Amino acid sequence: SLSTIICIGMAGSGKTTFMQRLNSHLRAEKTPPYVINLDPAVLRVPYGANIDIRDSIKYKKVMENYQLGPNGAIVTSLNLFSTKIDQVIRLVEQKKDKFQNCIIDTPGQIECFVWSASGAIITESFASSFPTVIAYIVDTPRNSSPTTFMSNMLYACSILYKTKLPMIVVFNKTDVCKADFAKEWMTDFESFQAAIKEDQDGYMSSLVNSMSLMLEEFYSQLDVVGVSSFTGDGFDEFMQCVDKKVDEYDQYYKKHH
Amino acid sequence: SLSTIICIGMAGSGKTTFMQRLNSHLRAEKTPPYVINLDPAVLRVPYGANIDIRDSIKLGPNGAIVTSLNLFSTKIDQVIRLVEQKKDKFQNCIIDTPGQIECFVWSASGAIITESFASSFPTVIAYIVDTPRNSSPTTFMSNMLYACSILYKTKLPMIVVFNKTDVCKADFAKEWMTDFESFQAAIKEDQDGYMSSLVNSMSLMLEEFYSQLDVVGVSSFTGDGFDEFMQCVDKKVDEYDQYYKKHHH
Ligand SMILES: Nc1nc2c(ncn2[C@@H]2O[C@H](COP(=O)(O)OP(=O)(O)O)[C@@H](O)[C@H]2O)c(=O)[nH]1
Ligand SMILES: Nc1nc2c(ncn2[C@@H]2O[C@H](COP(=O)(O)OP(=O)(O)O)[C@@H](O)[C@H]2O)c(=O)[nH]1
Ligand SMILES: [Mg+2]
Ligand SMILES: [Mg+2]
Repeated sequence: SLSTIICIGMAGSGKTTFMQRLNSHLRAEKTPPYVINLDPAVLRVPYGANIDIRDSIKYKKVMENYQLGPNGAIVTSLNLFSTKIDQVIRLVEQKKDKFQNCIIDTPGQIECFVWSASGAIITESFASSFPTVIAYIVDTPRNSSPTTFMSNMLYACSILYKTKLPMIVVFNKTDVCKADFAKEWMTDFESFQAAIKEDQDGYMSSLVNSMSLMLEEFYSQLDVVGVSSFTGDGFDEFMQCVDKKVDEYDQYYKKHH
Repeated sequence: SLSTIICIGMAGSGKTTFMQRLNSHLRAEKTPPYVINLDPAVLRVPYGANIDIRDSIKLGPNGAIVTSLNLFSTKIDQVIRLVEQKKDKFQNCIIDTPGQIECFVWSASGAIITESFASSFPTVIAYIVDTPRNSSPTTFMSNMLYACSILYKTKLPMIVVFNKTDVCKADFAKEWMTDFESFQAAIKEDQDGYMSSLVNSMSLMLEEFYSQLDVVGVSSFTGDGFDEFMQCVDKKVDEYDQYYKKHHH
């Protein structure tokens, strides 16, 4: 019965803080999740994790023993973990009627998780055993430039395609910067064309014009919410987007896994 | 035996000029193509077309274009059969499209037309890039994302064609696609902060996109680069057989 929520997003966008607040929110609803941390580099985890990659794998140690830098040691830790993925999935399976959701925190860097073989295997394993939803975390205060916003959205699209999972775009940190502008840009594309024309010269506008149709087709697939992981604002709405995406998953997405 | 080349690109990038030069180049190689024009809005066509959408077909701009495409797509079976009849008399079928790219690949009728050709012949997308306009790293990247979305939408092999190299050489772009750290450097210099950060993660994603493409620089004015383009076409026809034919029935 359990569904899996995988938090994915740019470093510093708030994945871990979002995870903490989601956890407290679900517990307050008397539906505490099963919590997994897959960031091997993190120093302390500000919530209780049921499975922590750092337990089986000592991140500094893999750095030293394998002689690689940050990105390498993160991906190596993920490889080692992915070795035990069958066991992990079975563990979650045992708990699948005791917990409404399994929620998963990922490495800080998005590409360490979705463009590594091992991260893709981990994701595929979860997708193949439970309804699984990608919560794509957006650092809202940093995406006010229309070109930055659009690049970020193209990236989310590529992730949507790569993972073949339903996506919820989560504009985080609304306590600093509200997400109205972005919702509008995704809803009324002529506003985005206006922002682009003002901000950027010429060809961009024209480019963005054709992309209007393409982007609209992307945005229709998404669910979209604004949250503050500091205040807990918007999380009820996120969980509604989760239930919707679990439904869609059943119909549309289950066939791909 | 014939393969189909569909020219797709931003308005003004040179699709029609590229078609003219490709036509003359192929005729010079004693392998004249079967020529199709699918731009209903064009005033004169600077080459001889075997099938012109304007013949059968005489809101606003994009509405009328898409409507013309609908009407045309009604006769797509006939069109395909016509090309099929000629498939051993012509080495290639080359296709010019509406000025606006979304009129053709994000309309139902344009998608049907493309699917029909993909289902009957090896079909390759020549994605035409207006090189002088894509010197800004962000503009270039947006354009490339767009090409990627097209690659996915059409499920066809893609050749990125940096056109107008007589005005602006395509070295910089080839470099950006080949050596990604150079692109990161161009972005860091040109743009602040979050965009650079963005472009870092995308490095892996974009590398995966670029590895699928073939890439050529041409001048449709001088004919420079077209031999190379046709080599890319042959390569893509091979790939099409193996990898792509399974996605089209
Ligand atoms: N104002 C505000 N700051 C946030 C929020 N979420 C995260 N942050 C801050 O952004 C930084 C990165 O957060 P973190 O949870 O570590 O992001 P992660 O790298 O994606 O896992 C931290 O200093 C957070 O306190 C939020 O909802 N509101
Ligand atoms: N220098 C140069 N200019 C070109 C080339 N190809 C096209 N052009 C110019 O760019 C425009 C081409 O428009 P066109 O071929 O109709 O683009 P379309 O809308 O995609 O069909 C014209 O102004 C041409 O003079 C080229 O290879 N070199
Ligand atoms: Mg974190
Ligand atoms: Mg034209």
